[PDB]
Amino acid sequence: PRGSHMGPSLDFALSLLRRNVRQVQTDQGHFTMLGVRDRLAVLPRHSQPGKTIWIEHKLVNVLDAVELVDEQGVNLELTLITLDTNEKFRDITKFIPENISTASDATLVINTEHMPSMFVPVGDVVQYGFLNLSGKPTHRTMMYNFPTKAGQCGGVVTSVGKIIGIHIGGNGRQGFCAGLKRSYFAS
Repeated sequence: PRGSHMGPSLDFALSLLRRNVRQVQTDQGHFTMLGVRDRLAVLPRHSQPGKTIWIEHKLVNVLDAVELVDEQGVNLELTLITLDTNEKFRDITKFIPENISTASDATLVINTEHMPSMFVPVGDVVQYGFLNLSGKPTHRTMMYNFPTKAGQCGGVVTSVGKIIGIHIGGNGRQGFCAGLKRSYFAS
């Protein structure tokens, strides 16, 4: 979908890439990191950041690490890091939806040393989970068509101006991401 209707979405993604999406490496391997605001960034949990991670080849100290849980105490599989540099990240929290959102023409932004500035269109992003009695989804990962093979863990799922989730895995036919909501970063 290189077509005109994709204009604004692609723009937002290109922008987000530049200002906020960074290449990273931990003892665990190469990951795609998203900076949220100030010294805040998110990684996939299974990247298990140490006291020091590599950011675009500059080595940086990690002052605070905190795995995240939704309001129900479930594990979201996202680690939220606090970095030791003067540089501040453009705050993009304003593009994270009020509450977890599906999408119709989403694209996945991947940015690791081994796979730089890669945009992958993933089409429909869906919610796949259970229903707490009466309704409303508890236990929730988003998922989309993604026939590849584990990695690149870290991706950013974007639609039209919305930061929608963080890619945290796949199964060779589908990919799953931790749905994001503004609340998770209120501090």
